[PDB]
Amino acid sequence: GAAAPSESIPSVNKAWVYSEYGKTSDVLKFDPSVAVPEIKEDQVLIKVVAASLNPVDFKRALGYFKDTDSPLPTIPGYDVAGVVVKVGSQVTKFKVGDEVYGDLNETALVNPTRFGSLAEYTAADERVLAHKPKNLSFIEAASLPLAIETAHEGLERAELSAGKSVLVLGGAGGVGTHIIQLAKHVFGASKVAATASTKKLDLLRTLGADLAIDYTKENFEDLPEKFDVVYDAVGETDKAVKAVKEGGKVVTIVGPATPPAILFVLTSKGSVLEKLKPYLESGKVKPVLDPTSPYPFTKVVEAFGYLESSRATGKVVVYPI
Ligand SMILES: NC(=O)C1=CN([C@@H]2O[C@H](COP(=O)(O)OP(=O)(O)OC[C@H]3O[C@@H](n4cnc5c(N)ncnc54)[C@H](OP(=O)(O)O)[C@@H]3O)[C@@H](O)[C@H]2O)C=CC1
Ligand SMILES: CC1=C(O)C(=O)[C@@H](C)O1
Repeated sequence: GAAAPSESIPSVNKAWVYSEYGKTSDVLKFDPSVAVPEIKEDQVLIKVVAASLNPVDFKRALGYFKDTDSPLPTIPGYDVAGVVVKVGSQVTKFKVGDEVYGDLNETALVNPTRFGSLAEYTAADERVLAHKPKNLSFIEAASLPLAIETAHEGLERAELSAGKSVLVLGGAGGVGTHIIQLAKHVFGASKVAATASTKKLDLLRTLGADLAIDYTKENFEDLPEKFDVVYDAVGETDKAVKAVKEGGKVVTIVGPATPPAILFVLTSKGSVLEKLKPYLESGKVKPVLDPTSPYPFTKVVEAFGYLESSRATGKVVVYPI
């Protein structure tokens, strides 16, 4: 991992950019010559191979977090997988040539970077990155960080531990697919129940749900069964609180949270990915890609349009970048 030659790293590159808040179909444009970010001393520069989309990307571009956002214009994309090309002077965990992945923004809603992952190169804090598992493709790795870390953090906040039951609202999306897998295979849940629509129930069962509930045919909150943990990934805490055992815990990632449910926003940490590495290498926890993935870098508007439909099954990934 000797430094790259300095003239080998470009100062401009191709990226997707918006200059004003709005719908992605209106405001997201391709720019052939956007500055490559300069790295801070605790950052690395990554040659991007693949990036995932997350709902936060479009919600941020609508302006919903403007009061604590970074200045426009913005190059979107939180999730990245790629190869290190430059390391800052305080970096110790990575060298040039390492294959890495992570969610760029430590605090999703507070000062996310101006220079996201929908670009040929991006700058990332050492602390948000992990080494890419050798058995995962760059597409598979890029799909993981924001979603898997949100799933993990929510289950820790709900104090899930061996033998307990959990109900997942929204089992078939980017986050929910990892809630199911982590609950069963990492947290040792005795019973995992999850909601989705009719055609998605077999997927939930394949990922580790013992009980797949069709929300289009029945109301989970009216079941007599109550759970030690309820993890809402849809935004229906009013109902979620009716499905929890006395003394159990309800967490949500879509507010506002009706007490006793709590809302949190994840903290992005490479250490969480490193903790999960053995499950990813063994295949006990798998990436889940939407069948439309990958989208070429020319088709980022379309990729957002599909994510914005609320129907994605697992992750929407952009490759090759
Ligand atoms: N607070 C935080 O830290 C975070 C918050 N979020 C938020 O969490 C939410 C989920 O994110 P993510 O998983 O990436 O989103 P996705 O867009 O990937 O979720 C799509 C899935 O949602 C399912 N879904 C939609 N409505 C329902 C419903 N009523 N019941 C059950 N399933 C439903 C769909 O299944 P079907 O077609 O069967 O309806 C589809 O498979 C988003 O609002 C996002 O902004 C995400 C990450 C972190
Ligand atoms: C990551 C993230 C989202 O997707 C949200 O909507 C806010 C609550 O934070």
